[PDB]
Amino acid sequence: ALADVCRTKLPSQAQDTLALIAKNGPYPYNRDGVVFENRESRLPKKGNGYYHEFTVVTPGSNDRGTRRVVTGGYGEQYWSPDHYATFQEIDPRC
Repeated sequence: ALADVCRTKLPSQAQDTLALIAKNGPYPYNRDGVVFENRESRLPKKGNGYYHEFTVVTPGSNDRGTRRVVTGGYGEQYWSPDHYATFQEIDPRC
């Protein structure tokens, strides 16, 4: 299954990304908001265009890095630190 994480426990930069999503941007990267096709079936299987991805800034890097938020069509939020290898469900109540 997928673990749960409280929004308040995420890194500051992830919380910043959730806030920007809620504001509809403007986003820092051209690939912010592109469809995530869920090709490994790590998230619940849904129809085409259900999920979108957003970058979580990593200072540590010079590139975009590997840290992402994925949103679903009814406002579900997921955290991945490792370019979609691992996901946790984000509990916004939390």
